[PDB]
Amino acid sequence: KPIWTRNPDDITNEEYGEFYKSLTNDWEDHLAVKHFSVEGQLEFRALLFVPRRAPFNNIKLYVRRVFIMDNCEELIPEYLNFIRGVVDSEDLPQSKILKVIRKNLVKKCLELFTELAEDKENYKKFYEQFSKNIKLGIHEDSQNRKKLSELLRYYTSASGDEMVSLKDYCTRMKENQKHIYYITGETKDQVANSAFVERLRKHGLEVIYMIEPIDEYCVQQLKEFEGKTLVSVTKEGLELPEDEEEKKKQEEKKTKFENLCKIMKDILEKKVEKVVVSNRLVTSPCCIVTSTYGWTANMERIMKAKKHLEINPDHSIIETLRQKAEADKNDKSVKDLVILLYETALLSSGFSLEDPQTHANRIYRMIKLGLGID
Amino acid sequence: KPIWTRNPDDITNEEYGEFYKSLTNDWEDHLAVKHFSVEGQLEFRALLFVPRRAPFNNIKLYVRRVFIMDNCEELIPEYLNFIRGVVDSEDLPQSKILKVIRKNLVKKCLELFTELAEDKENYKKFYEQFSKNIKLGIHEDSQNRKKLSELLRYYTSASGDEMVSLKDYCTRMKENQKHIYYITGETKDQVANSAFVERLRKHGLEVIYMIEPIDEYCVQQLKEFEGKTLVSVTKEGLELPEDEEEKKKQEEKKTKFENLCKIMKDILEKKVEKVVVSNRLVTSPCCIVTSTYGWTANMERIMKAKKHLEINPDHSIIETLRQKAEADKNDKSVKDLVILLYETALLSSGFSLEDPQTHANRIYRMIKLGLG
Amino acid sequence: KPIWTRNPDDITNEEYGEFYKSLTNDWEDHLAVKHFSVEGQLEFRALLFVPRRAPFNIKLYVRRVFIMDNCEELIPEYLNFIRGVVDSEDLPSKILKVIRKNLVKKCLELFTELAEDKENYKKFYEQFSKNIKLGIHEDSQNRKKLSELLRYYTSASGDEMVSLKDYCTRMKENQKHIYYITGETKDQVANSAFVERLRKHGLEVIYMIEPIDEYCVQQLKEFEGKTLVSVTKEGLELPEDEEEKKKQEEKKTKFENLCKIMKDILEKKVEKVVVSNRLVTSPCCIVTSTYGWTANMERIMAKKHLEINPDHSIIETLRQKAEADKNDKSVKDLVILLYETALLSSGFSLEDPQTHANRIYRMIKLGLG
Amino acid sequence: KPIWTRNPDDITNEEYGEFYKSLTNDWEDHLAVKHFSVEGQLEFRALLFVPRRAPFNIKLYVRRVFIMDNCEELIPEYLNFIRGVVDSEDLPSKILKVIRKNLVKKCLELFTELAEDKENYKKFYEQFSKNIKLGIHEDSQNRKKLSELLRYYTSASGDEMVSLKDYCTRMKENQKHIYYITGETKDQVANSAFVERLRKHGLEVIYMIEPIDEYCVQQLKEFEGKTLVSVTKEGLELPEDEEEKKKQEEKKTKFENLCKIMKDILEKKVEKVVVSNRLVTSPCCIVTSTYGWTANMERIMAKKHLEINPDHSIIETLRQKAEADKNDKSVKDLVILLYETALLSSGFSLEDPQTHANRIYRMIKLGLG
Amino acid sequence: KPIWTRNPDDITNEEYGEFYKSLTNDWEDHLAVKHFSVEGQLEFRALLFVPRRAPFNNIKLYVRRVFIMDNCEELIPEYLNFIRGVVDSEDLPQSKILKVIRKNLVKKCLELFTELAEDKENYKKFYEQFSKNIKLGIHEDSQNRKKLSELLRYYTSASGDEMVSLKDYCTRMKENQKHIYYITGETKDQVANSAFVERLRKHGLEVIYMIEPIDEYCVQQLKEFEGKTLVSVTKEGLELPEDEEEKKKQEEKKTKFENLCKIMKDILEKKVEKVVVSNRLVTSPCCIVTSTYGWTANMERIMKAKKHLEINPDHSIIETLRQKAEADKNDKSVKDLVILLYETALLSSGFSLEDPQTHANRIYRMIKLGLGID
Repeated sequence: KPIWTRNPDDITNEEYGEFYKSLTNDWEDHLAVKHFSVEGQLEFRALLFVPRRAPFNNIKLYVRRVFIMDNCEELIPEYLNFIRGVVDSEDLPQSKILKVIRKNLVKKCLELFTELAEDKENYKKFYEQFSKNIKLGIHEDSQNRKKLSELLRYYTSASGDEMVSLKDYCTRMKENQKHIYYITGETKDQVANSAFVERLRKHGLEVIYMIEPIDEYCVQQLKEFEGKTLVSVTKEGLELPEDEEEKKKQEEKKTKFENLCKIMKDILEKKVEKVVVSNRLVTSPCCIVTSTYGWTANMERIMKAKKHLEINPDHSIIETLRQKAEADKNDKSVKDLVILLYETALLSSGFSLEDPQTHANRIYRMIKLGLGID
Repeated sequence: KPIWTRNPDDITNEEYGEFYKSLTNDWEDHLAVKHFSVEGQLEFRALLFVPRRAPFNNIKLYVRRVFIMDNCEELIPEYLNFIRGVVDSEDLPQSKILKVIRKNLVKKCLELFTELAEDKENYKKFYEQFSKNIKLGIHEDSQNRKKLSELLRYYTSASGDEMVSLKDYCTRMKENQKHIYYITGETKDQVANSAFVERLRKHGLEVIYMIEPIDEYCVQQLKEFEGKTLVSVTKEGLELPEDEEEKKKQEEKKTKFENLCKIMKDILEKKVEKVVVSNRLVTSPCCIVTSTYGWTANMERIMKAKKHLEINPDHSIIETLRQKAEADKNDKSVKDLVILLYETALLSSGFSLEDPQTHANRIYRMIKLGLG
Repeated sequence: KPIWTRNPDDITNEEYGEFYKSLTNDWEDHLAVKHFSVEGQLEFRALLFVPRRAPFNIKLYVRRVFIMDNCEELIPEYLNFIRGVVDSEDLPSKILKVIRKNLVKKCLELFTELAEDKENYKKFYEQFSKNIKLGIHEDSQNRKKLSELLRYYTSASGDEMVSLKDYCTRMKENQKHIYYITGETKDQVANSAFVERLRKHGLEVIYMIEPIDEYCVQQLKEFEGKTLVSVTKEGLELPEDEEEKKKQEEKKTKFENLCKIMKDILEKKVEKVVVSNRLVTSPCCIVTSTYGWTANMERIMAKKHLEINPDHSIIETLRQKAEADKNDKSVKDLVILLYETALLSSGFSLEDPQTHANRIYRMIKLGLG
Repeated sequence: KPIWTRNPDDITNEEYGEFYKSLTNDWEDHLAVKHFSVEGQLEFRALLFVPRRAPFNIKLYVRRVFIMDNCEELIPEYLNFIRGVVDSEDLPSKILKVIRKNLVKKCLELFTELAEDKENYKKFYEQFSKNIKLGIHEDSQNRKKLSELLRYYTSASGDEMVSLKDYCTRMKENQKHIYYITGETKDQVANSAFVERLRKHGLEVIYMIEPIDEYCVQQLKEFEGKTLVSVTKEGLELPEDEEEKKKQEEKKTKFENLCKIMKDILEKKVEKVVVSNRLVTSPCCIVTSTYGWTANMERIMAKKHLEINPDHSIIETLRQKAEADKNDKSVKDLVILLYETALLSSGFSLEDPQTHANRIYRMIKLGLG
Repeated sequence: KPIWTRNPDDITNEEYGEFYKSLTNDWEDHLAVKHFSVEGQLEFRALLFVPRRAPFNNIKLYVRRVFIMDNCEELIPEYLNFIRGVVDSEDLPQSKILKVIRKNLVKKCLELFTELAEDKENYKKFYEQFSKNIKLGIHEDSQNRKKLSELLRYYTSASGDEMVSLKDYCTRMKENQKHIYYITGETKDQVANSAFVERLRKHGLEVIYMIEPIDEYCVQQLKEFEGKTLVSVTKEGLELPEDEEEKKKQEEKKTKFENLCKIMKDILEKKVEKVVVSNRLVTSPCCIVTSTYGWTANMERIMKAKKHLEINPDHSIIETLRQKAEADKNDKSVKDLVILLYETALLSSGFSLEDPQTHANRIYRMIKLGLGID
């Protein structure tokens, strides 16, 4: 009799929808249904629904077609709490059999979501509602992390205005390419045009643009996809596919600017840990990166710390400032220029001036020069 | 028999303290105590305590020595909800009886606070903990707003590392000074060294440093004190005491840069409503102020805006800029300059930029100029 | 797609009702519906229903997503019979009050349209007048709009209940005050001694005969200028001639001797006695000060003034009969008899109803031997 | 080591109190303490305290481990002023009742010892008599032990309140019933018409002058055999001579004519009138049936019988004065006057207190002209 | 000022005890105190107490010496909920920093418990109150399972009436001994005298006697100690240190009784999965064991299934019944004897007869023979 005891092949979409509206006092029908039964260990039937709109535990529990409760937070994990429906156990009596029901429900929900994905138009419709939940699942459900990660969709430097899957990112990977590059910030345009992605983008190396704050917490646990390790492009020591000749070309620029690097680190005092030669810049003269362990600019923005300033070996500014500096180490104008570079990189790398008026003053002095005063 | 029924001369702080710790399960004793009896139309008895530490309403109510309840909506308003103690009514056979109690408690609490504000040592302990509540009450409680305002203490451009009262501010007001000037920002240093206070500081017109967030909510309601209106130093049209001579000197500068203001506004088009000759700057070449009607940069940052660019007529950058722009109002370089100045002033005024990359690129183009 | 976001002029009463019943689990449909929207400030839509029967809340939506029902501060407590939904566009403490003020605005709007159609205002008012009155008591900003919904029986009005607007159309040129009385029965108050001279003068009196009425008029102080006055309390202003103003003077001194001598021999029982201008056929009545509790106030659980009738035979006799030779158990027997009888007639309880009953037994014992 | 497992004879009142105060957050110590143990069936210990002031529960331990305080069924609701601890040895629905019955046994034991010491029973009884009475009402198994704790004012007892045991020592040989009255004041009930003949006969009457009393006596039906009877209700048994039994017959027929003719002209107001054996000096009173609500029952919010006094002058006159020629506005005026006066004297309210007050105004108007 | 902010070296035991009684309205003082502070990541001080008696979350939370709450079930795991005390954070503002506080509290509680253990008289006093909690911890706190397992104490066939640690069990292990043997049942005597332990005990191989029901749930997750894997002696395929000669002696008894094993399995029909030759019996003629995965006799007793009947190669009864049976396979008296053996093993191995009267009848027939009737 009750709808969850009928054979799925029999029940129609109108029928389900009606049951759903009736179960949830929702004004519209479900977005997706998953309706199944498990055998042997425990016997149970389940009818699960995905709402059209994300809510701002509530599976109804039955035994032998008799209502028990629905406070049962043990049936599904926090992150799938948007799921709604009934579980009809063919008899439960410790109390942990509930774990076995939970695992099945997650199995099937993940199965449902995969199927939604294979419908490539209108996975949009689920994903724009529930990707926060996916991502939250990746953080805290280590057992299903891999499956959950196949459901993610992102903007990438290759994707234009489409969100693409990690699987697709992988099939486009280059040859010596060993790593999945990502960036986290507030906007697609803000990251696309960032100093950190200039060189990857010039060489056709694809960057995932993670542009929602949950992403910060998500990448914390998403270490890898298809055995390729995910690397942040705003952290120290960006590693990128090396040629037998670039690795030599690098160490050659490294010891070239080793000197200027040492004088720069000297005056920048305790504002920066290291001053290294960059491997991620083309047009931008320098940038600020943060240590492998630590807080990013995006994270300090959410907080409402170990910096490295990377210089660009091939930028005229840096290049000439290597002349000036090795000519006169303690020179008062190199000093204020070094800070001004630093201060500029700070801003354009997502950070926030310790004192913005001293920075203002620094600009003022410079433009006073510009206009030919002093 | 119970302590609150005893006569306040016969009770010692050691005894009051012991009661308080019993009452509230604290590990330390109270900071202050008010034990009073209202006699007359409705007689009742109250023993009130201020804690030494602000907690993360909570008054026990008794009728004729018999406990009734403690979760009592509107025995005191929310802003005084830190007070703890008991009220023992001598007669009771939701109502309007509670209004009488509520007014009495609120009088005596404000009484206690004024008293505490002698003994300067101890007011520091109280205010350090409960400044927020005093302010929260100025916003909500109009019947008491003036008493609440005399309890306020602030860091000012005159005061050093001590915080002073509004009364004291007033004792130092100049001649022809009609306004109390305040700035609101994140830190004392930030505000004390903001472009907005340069000239007030030079003339020795005191400025109040408002550096807590509640202050933004608070001055929304503290309109004036002791007949003198409070004015923000970051909003348009800063009025100053100005001698007959100086006014004539300010008017010359207005028309001398009447032209530069015009061309600057044209270039800055959509980003600025008005550019004006400043009266508030000395060392800085310009700053950004917000329309009187609109809302600030301190406020924009607390969410977790009509602008004026004021320009310093006595500044080398500005006096040089006049010359260059009047020589060619279309010089792409004058333009690049103006936008630089605008961006830098925007940063200096607590605003965040539209696109910190383009601003950075500007800087770079420049620092590549003065180098080859 | 949901009903509250559909255009109100498309939606029919069977649909509203289907929705109402479905929202509330009522078996009968709603009694009134108000479906409006708001713009500018804060855009939102509301669908509010008035149930047919008094009880003893509101579903809040943001962008068509359910948030909560409980929401303690959406309508004020006196309008909590109202069921419905509010759907907000832009809502991400201080702004709920913006919603609360609009919802109340449109409820009162609804109630005013409801009042226009008499052949059915009855159905509303019988059920929720208590709420209106509780409204006047607790809500100051709308006290005025709320009192125009009040309906009362009056001296002028027989079996119907009329409005204060209505009362006012019937006021007389000189009349500055709206006169009311509080009691337990329509009959009881209409035949009371207080109304007599007012009625004789053609000045309408409102019969307030719910207990709630006693609590409501604490705060309802005026209407269209005019101030309200109980007829059971000391000091009653009454439009007076230059002629009658001269004549009310006569009595307050002719009977002043009696007024000094009557309270003299009634102390502990009643405190001060004056000439009464509210009396025609009755010889005395107790009025109840201004601070002091009234006979109907005290009932739902002190300060009595005896007012005697100048032009009454009983009073005129008992004047000169007392004035010369101020004693004998008989002059005392009647003065006590006037107090007690006046005290029951004004709706009070004698401490001992034997001291009164035995007195009737003395009066009846020598009515025949 | 904890106090409730220590031997009661070691532990001092300062310790009990220190414990009590610490248990309850009272500022003053306990008023009574009962510390007992139980064996056999189910071993357990209890420490129970009686607070000095009435409120407006019990910590349960098993093997010295805390379980819960709330425990809804440890003492019955009427004994919920009692604070304390119960510590059980063997407790691993049906057995809590075994504890509940023992705790009540020892509470009543405590209250009985409390009553032995008069120079302090006052302190208990003033505070918790309401609870005792609520006990009689709800707890049948202990109704008897509970009524021996009841203390009342009586006709016989002046300014003191006595027990029913005490009442019984003063009963007369022939007396089968315990007579009580319910009213609002001691004075009010002692001077009431109902008590007159009982008092004259030397039969003690209990003055029950709390409202709660009205509710309590619903279920308190007897004591030491003797049954209780209200003096404000129809049919009052009274020890009678062979002589007086013959004489009460005279009146019930002499006045039967009047009894037929009096109810004839009082219908809607009162239903049936008989000769009264509760009256001496008063001429009439209303009694209130057996089903029907009484004047004091109706007060905390119908079926009245007029009982007239045979040996009264007013009644004897009004007999033959009516019998021959049964009319004139005067015979009616007095019969109505007897009803109303009898109705206020019995503690009722007239529908309109003007119909009565005007009648006094007719009687007084020709008491002098 | 407050006791948890004072230096432990300063506060006395009387002082702590008093604070404790006052914090818990407990009539007696604490059994143990642990009082510490953590630095850097978050700063906080904590004062934790162990009660004398097991209760039938309640750490009080403070920030900058200001009370916050105590419902905070995130501060310690279910199984340590008997712990009572205060946590004073030097400022907490997501909300998951709580995890970092939790880990510290568990670290320290486990540290406390270890110290209690090193006091070898009067660890009794903690352990008899809280071993259920230890064991519950082993089930569900996989990260600390190893440390938690060092706290366990058991009766063993070697220990007499002392409870001993797994570490001690290990230092007594034999030479080819690779495994920690245990048995679960209701009583020390019931397990000591069980058929399953006869041979281990004859050879000096030590058996842990697990005699509380939580043990059943505990061994479910306690796979190993010091790299030695725990094996149940009531399960199929007891493996025991093999000599170059016993392994041969076994396979020799195996094929000897291979025949009788097949006829026995034949009549015992679907009551038993296998009938094998035993390797755990000396005096007892046979016994019932249950499959590696499955339910034990003890577990079916808690439920208010795959059996193997092992025969004893050296028991006269079995030995002669191998003669009788290979002489007459389908003989009616061998049949009823085979069941009677089975039925007896069922009872003495913790199980419960499907039909006890048919068993009774079986005995009756036998004793009717005994008395010489039939």
